[PDB]
Amino acid sequence: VAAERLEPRVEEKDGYWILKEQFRKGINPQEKVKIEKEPMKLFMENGIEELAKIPIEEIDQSKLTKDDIDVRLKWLGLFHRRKNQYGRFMMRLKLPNGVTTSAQTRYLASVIRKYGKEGCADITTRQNWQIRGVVLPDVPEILKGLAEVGLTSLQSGEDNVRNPVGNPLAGIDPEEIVDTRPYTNLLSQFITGNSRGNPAVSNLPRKWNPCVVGSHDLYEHPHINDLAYMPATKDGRFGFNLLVGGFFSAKRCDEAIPLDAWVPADDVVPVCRAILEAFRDLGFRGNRQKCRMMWLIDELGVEGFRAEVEKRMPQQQLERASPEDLVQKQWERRDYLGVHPQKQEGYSFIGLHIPVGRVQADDMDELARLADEYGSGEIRLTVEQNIIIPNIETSKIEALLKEPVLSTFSPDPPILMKGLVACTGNQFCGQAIIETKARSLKITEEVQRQVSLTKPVRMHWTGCPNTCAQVQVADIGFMGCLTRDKNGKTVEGADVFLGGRIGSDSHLGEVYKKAVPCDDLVPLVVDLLVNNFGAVPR
Ligand code: SRM
Ligand code: SF4
Ligand SMILES: [Cl-]
Ligand SMILES: [Cl-]
Ligand SMILES: [K+]
Repeated sequence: VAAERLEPRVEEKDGYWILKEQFRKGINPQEKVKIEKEPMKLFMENGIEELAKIPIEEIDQSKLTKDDIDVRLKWLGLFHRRKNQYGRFMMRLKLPNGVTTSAQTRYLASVIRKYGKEGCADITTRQNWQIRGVVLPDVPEILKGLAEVGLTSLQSGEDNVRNPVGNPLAGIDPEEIVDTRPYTNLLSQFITGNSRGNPAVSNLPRKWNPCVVGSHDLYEHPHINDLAYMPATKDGRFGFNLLVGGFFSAKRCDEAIPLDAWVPADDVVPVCRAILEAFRDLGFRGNRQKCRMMWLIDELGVEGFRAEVEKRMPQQQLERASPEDLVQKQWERRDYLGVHPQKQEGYSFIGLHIPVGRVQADDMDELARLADEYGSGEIRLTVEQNIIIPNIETSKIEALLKEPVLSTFSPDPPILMKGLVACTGNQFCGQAIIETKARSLKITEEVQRQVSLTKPVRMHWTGCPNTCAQVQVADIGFMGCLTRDKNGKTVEGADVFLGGRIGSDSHLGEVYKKAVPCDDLVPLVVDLLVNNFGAVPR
């Protein structure tokens, strides 16, 4: 790699970071959008106030404003559902470590309630909230309301650092390695500039996913993050070994690889900054399918990339990885659904199943009520799109288990439901090839009617090759496609994946059978479970 390849391609200009003139040749259409107008201006210079006043039909008549709503608004966490819910916006938060409060939950509920049939909310595969139904004129007020309850929606989509994932049992688990909340909080604050916006990290070549590990279970999926902090002692000091470049895409899925770097715990933010600066400064900005950070690491080599991180550290020092980390390879992933004792004597947490992560306003209020009456007003989200309510005096559990809402959001659903994960799909998502959420529930119900099992088989449904529901990590994965029935009629189908493993012995699954009509999946899955996962016909 030439010395010329290492010239930073972006520069700071009037508080924002923009591509230098000599590096603008051959860039993708989105890079052109960012040059035409800095997206962060919609928030940091309050451009949203005037934009929100223009009728959507008028907005669509000019490239600048259409790009504002379809692209730049993702820097404010707003996602125009152009194809499938025209004129309405999904809104996505920053929610480090998946931690929410009852007050925040009620606020989100009140927003979606306004929108009636156009409104609902979802827990995401990054343990985050999305709300739906938002109309542009309401955005300024919603931004204020979020701030009032201690939430931000900043930099949650497009070419930004995504939600910092942590241990859902952080601070409450007798078996945790390190409480991940301080670190994920620091990361979120750094990324969003304490909810004011951070332009230093908002002009990346592509999305970028971070996680901090604190569990032997590896609930945080470090193997599929752009940056994963693996807890490790080095020379008697506590810190993190660093894995880099994990990602999924339609074209390519890759697990994270060692940077061969360890940082002390206090350097979590400095090294995040250094890595992001290296990616921002040096990443390819052509074909969007070749813009994820792993492509830069392949181009420079891991050592070449490492040197670029090193030069961006304070005092330009970056220690080599510690030979061992603190994560025990001998470990069975623990079920968190149901009632479990906390490390705080006399307290329990309860994991509740949220069917396919979907909730209505009334449901959110009920969950917020439970958290107040039984817990400490805290609700935690998980990457399987479930919830945990921590800090419940164990003496209250008997009463809790009799609560009517627990028949819907159960602490002990059937085993296949415990492991079921599904993306948005075509109810709202314009990229979706099939409907996912309703279908996956229906199929899973029918399958479980036919077989019993003891192995916690994990089934993931994703609506298109973007694989937001991570089918490559599943025991059985379903990727949306269109296919043909016996008569040659177009029907929704799934490509079926097998081989995904999570935890320390991770592995990426692959397509096993293409183009199965969704209507034919039940018998296929029943047989797979009996033949490969020890299931027994009922
Ligand atoms: C909501 C969520 C799935 C879910 O039901 O939980 C989701 C939903 C969408 N993803 Fe995703 N992704 C979600 C996690 C994922 C993950 C999983 C993860 O982070 O562990 C991946 C695969 C891992 C990865 O990125 O490396 C993922 C891979 C993508 C991709 C393909 C990325 C690529 O490099 O090609 C796209 C398309 C893109 O960005 O170009 C995408 C784009 C989209 C969009 C924004 C597409 C669009 O605007 O319509 C989806 C919004 C649909 C909607 O209305 O909800 N989504 N997306 C997840 C929100 C996470 C969050 O809170 O931030
Ligand atoms: S996997 Fe495809 S269909 Fe599902 S939310 Fe992601 S982009 Fe939409
Ligand atoms: Cl996006
Ligand atoms: Cl769309
Ligand atoms: K769920």
